[PDB]
Amino acid sequence: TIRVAINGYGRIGRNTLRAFYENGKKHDLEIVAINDLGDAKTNAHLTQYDTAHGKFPGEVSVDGDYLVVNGDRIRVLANRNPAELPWGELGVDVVMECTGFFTSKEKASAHLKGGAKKVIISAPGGKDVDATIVYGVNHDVLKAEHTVISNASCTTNCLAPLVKPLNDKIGLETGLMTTIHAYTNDQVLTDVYHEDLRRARSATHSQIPTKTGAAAAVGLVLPELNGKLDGYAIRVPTINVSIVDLSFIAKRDTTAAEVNAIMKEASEGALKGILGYNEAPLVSIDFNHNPASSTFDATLTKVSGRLVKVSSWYDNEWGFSNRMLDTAIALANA
Amino acid sequence: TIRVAINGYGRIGRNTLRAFYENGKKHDLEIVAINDLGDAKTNAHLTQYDTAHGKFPGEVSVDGDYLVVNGDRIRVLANRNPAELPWGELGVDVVMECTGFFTSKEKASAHLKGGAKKVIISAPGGKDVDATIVYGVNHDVLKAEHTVISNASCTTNCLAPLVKPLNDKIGLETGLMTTIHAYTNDQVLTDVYHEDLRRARSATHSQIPTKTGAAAAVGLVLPELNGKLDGYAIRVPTINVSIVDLSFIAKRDTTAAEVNAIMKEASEGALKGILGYNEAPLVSIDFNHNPASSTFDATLTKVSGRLVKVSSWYDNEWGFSNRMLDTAIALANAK
Amino acid sequence: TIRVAINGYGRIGRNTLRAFYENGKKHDLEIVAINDLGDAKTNAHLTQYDTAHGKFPGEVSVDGDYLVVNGDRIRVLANRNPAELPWGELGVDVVMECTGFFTSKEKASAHLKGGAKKVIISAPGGKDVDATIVYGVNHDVLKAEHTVISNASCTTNCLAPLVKPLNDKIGLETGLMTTIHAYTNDQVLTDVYHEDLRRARSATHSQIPTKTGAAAAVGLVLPELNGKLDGYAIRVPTINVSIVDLSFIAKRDTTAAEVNAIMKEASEGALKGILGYNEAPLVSIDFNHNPASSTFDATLTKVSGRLVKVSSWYDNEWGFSNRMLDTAIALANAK
Amino acid sequence: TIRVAINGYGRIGRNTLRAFYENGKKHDLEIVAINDLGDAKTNAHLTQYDTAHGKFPGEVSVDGDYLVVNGDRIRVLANRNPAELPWGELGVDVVMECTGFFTSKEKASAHLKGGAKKVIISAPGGKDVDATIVYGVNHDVLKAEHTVISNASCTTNCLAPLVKPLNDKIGLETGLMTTIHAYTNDQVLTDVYHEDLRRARSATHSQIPTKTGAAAAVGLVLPELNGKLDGYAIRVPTINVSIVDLSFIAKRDTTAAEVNAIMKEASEGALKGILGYNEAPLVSIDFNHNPASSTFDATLTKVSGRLVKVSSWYDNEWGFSNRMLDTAIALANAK
Ligand SMILES: NC(=O)c1ccc[n+]([C@@H]2O[C@H](COP(=O)([O-])OP(=O)(O)OC[C@H]3O[C@@H](n4cnc5c(N)ncnc54)[C@H](O)[C@@H]3O)[C@@H](O)[C@H]2O)c1
Ligand SMILES: NC(=O)c1ccc[n+]([C@@H]2O[C@H](COP(=O)([O-])OP(=O)(O)OC[C@H]3O[C@@H](n4cnc5c(N)ncnc54)[C@H](O)[C@@H]3O)[C@@H](O)[C@H]2O)c1
Ligand SMILES: NC(=O)c1ccc[n+]([C@@H]2O[C@H](COP(=O)([O-])OP(=O)(O)OC[C@H]3O[C@@H](n4cnc5c(N)ncnc54)[C@H](O)[C@@H]3O)[C@@H](O)[C@H]2O)c1
Repeated sequence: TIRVAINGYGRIGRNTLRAFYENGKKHDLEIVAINDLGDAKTNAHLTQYDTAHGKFPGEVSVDGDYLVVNGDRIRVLANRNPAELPWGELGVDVVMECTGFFTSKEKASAHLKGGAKKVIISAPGGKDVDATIVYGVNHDVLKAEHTVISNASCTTNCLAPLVKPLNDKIGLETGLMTTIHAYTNDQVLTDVYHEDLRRARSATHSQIPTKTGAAAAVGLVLPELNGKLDGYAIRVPTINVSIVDLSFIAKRDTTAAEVNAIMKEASEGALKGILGYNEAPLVSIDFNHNPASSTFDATLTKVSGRLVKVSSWYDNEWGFSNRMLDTAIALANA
Repeated sequence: TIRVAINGYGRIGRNTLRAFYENGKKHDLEIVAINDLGDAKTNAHLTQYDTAHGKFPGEVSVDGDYLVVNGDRIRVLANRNPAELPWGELGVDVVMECTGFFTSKEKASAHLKGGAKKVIISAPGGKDVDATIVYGVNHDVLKAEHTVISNASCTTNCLAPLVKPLNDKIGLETGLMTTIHAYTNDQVLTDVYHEDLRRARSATHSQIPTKTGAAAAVGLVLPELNGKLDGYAIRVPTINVSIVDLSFIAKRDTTAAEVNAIMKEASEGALKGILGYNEAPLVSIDFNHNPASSTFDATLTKVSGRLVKVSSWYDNEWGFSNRMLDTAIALANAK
Repeated sequence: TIRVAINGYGRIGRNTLRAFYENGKKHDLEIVAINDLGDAKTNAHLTQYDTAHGKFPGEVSVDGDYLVVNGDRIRVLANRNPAELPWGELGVDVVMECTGFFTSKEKASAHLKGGAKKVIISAPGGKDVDATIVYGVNHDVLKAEHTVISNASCTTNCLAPLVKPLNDKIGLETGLMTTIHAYTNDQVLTDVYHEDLRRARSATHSQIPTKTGAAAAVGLVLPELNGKLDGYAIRVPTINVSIVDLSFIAKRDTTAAEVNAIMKEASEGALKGILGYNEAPLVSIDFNHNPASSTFDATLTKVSGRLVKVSSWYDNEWGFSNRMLDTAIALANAK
Repeated sequence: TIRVAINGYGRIGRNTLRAFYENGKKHDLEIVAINDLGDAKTNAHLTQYDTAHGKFPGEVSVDGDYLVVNGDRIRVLANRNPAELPWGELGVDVVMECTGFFTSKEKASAHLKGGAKKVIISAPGGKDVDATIVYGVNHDVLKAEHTVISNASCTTNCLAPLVKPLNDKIGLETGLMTTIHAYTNDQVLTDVYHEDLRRARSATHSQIPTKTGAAAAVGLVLPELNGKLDGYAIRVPTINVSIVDLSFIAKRDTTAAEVNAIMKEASEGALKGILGYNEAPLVSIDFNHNPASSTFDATLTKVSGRLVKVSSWYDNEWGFSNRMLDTAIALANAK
């Protein structure tokens, strides 16, 4: 049994906890601490009530310094410097770093200085990171000597399972991705200063093109694809749920019907759970609270000669959060 | 001066009228008639005030059975049937069908019976019309013989100019399109009956995949790309402005900087005014009320081997409405 | 046991069905028919998936001209003239009229012509209807003879339970209401023709003021407040859930604590189930899928001298829909 | 001619700068400097483009240590300590203090030490400020000796002109306001930590109640109303524009007709420019970019006995920014 701490009890921080309980505690861990900026009442409140995901099924409360979820008691800290955190005393095996501010191995290591054994960055890591994992694809690579890994991005986790079966059973020369993405909290309501002049613009009124390493990053979860994929994102005005739209050059001739079939039985077999399959006439909100990393949408496949276009829907919060649990385990028992 | 009317006075209707006045009436034209069925107080108010395009910078009022727009008297009508409108009494050279309900050719020639010498449809027409035109790309294929033509879709109007100089100087084996598109009035506010099951879902809260013929219909304006382009739309929660995202296989080797150069040149050349060129870090709302049919975005270009991704922004209402005016001219003045 | 048909299977129609199944079919009725504009395939799809309320918890399938929900077979019709429609064949006890087009005894009686024995309008009716009902407050006025009734509006069902206990224990001279109301399907996505000049404007970008009879109507269900209340609505950019903001002159001195204590007592007693009570720091979306007709928000209470301001949240779809079932059971079993 | 510096170039700063230029530089001042910690290029871009207010109708560019707007060159500084700023070297008569973190006379006086003669806070001030001003209402109170003043808040600037005529000519016992307010950048996109638990909730999907001291603050500028008004805000999903909804007990009997005449008279004389008057059937976005502090809406007035409800629209950004210019002038010229 593994002992976990969450640093950053925000969209990904909390939804990892919510997914831990909504699953039924199958994952052989315990969440023992939780770090954010606010008091325990604040965290208790945001755990019980959510816009995107509704009210939390079970029972939540506070006990002075402790958040209590379905009987389990969880300490609530509010120290912004992770170096001075009591991870040693709590005897934490894995700190989930979900604040967005410590994404390099340099910065994330504060948790090792604090006294935690390992750390999972809820995001793409710095070049210096021990590893970058997309669970269900390359989680094998993990060794006990890995102390500071990355869990990739929500996009990367969606793209990897879409492309692997099509590269294996058809072959891809080159591919270009557009992901159309729900807005996130790094964006703004009405135009204000931001490091990126596009993310400086109102997220609720525009399509905002934005950079993302997701396509290239797949390159180094499936090394055989290294340097063969690029892409970018368009943020649109929705609260949650994204889609990946991949165009690629097939090595040989193919058809829509066949592309779909490869993806179908990929979802029914070796990628089951991770990769979903859809033929129904659904829209983005129908995948809200779907725990798949990637739900491929057969209804949108289009093939024109050697050029193939495929799409997959992903709950960028819920999909990614369920994988944070999976990858926490894998990392602890390497 | 070409004497012009409009039938259907909806978003396309009103914005075509507004387009004309906002330009400075620099089109050799005069809008002499408007044939919605809702009353005149209501249409004046919707001309004056608009959420997406803001307040009309001009004077709007009603004098009985008439509309006054910066001094000019627009005859309001109310006939359901196009065969018996007065048109030819008032010398109507070109009519504009913007309700849609009457899209095909035999229904459309009813305006000719009513007196009109020509007719422009503000939508894709049935496979049986004198032309489908994308102004600045193929409008030169017009003649005096032609009567009931099509001005295409907003999306086809954005795709054609995007693709031409790329096919012409690089060559395009095949392409697939996704247009990320603002919601429109056929959609719904909260899930309720619709003949399409995706469009029956709240427009304000989802990305909604929808079918569009606009990629195939590039064939009809650029014959050399018959069968080479396909695609669809994803409807998103914006009130206006849309982007065409195009992936295509190039016949030869290339770069992003070259694709960009070719497009800049084409924006300063034949398609000047119709096709724009952006290098600035802008978002969709920046292209709201931009009269271009297509503004290519050099910042978004990606080339990976022989696969090329280019994208162009379009105000799905405004650009198209400014082309309708361009088209109505070129229609009349062909032989 | 009473046999019910839903006419108009939209926001209130489907959610009345959904409500009926999510409450474990405790109501002594069976839903035997749905009438709308599409086929069973469309009605089943919209029953199964929803933006505002998420995925239906049970099982929905299709079998020919029958929609099947949790094993119950429900016949799907698509005729937009109630006169026709086989209510006699199906032996319907109560039609729930939820299309928005038959909101008077005269108009809604077309269902009687079609074979049904009694009708509930899902909205304010004319003065001509036999009763206007807010369940929890005046349903005891229902009589065996009454054939066509009105269930009032969402707003009236929220306001009556708010105002009643305060007028009984404190006293109310006059009162004025504003309801900040989610948009509904009678509004538009981008500016376009409508009988109402403000509702002709995008629901997604504006606060839009509109009329409501709810204040006066609280007189009809609580005669002691005849002519004392007035008010209106402001439609805002949200997909569901609304609030009533009532201001009134108290007839004696009171405090915020007393006002809250009174309402807490009423929610716990005679109006239990119809009226909830909140003192948590919540926002509109937290009341989504709350079946109460009115959830008093004690945290928002304001008294200054004799002027009192109180607020109650309501799920305009879910509250009203649960009440439609309750009122059906009261209507048929009356006497 | 007054030399004005802007400390803190967020939305308030930028919008104030734009209103100056968009009004044709009619105000007898010049903007000679801006102090902000962001980099110039970003601040230039955000001056040129805005979602809520659209594209600045002039030219904006950067040239070294200078922001350039319609030919005028504006020195850009980036120092967090205003004691060390060159205001005295620059001859700055009035700093507009727009940062948030200098709302006390004690703190603001750092600008005095830096060389500025006067400071106007774009926000309610601490107890120690020389005055609080709603332009058109109490700017007469400004005196030579005042060096650090408040311009109050956007809501107070809406409410004071609304209630002043009514109190003068009818009389107000007490009053309670709800202000239905656009969201601001102090809120969140999707639920996340905030010091207030309601603002921790998505602004884009809910009605969100929040405290404001803006009703009680009307006592600062209309001492006759001191202690008589209170209220709160409901934040709704719109990017800009808000409405003040005031309920009050009148001291004598009046009519809706009398209330409106009183406001029209006020708008055409004493408060001309600051208070507008609408009888048109308009919605919130039609007031976007309206520079009035308060536009009273005659169509919304209700009276029932001695209870009056009156509503006024305000662009909670543009109104306030225009008034900052007005007040800056009066402050520098005081006595
Ligand atoms: N939201 C998504 O779709 C998504 C998906 C995959 C990965 N991610 C990644 O996860 C990370 C966080 O994303 P998010 O959406 O949860 O952001 P968020 O803003 O919603 O949550 C971040 C939380 O961390 C807290 N925090 C900030 N500084 C802190 C500090 N110094 N110490 C402790 N806590 C601090 C904040 O108060 C907040 O509660 C980012 O790196 C992001 O790229 C996001
Ligand atoms: N809006 C766009 O982005 C755009 C772009 C390209 C093509 N189009 C096409 O243009 C057409 C119109 O679209 P819109 O957005 O303007 O529609 P709209 O719903 O916003 O406006 C249509 C108007 O026509 C009126 N109308 C309906 N039936 C009528 C009838 N029987 N007789 C007279 N008037 C009638 C309505 O009252 C309304 O005022 C559509 O068919 C669409 O496919 C629209
Ligand atoms: N939405 C609310 O919050 C709310 C609350 C209380 C009461 N109501 C009232 O209930 C009624 C329904 O409102 P709604 O929100 O469900 O509207 P809606 O548009 O969602 O529903 C109308 C339904 O009726 C169908 N329809 C239209 N014409 C028909 C015909 N003649 N025959 C059969 N079906 C037809 C439509 O396809 C649709 O499914 C209205 O009178 C409304 O005022 C609405």
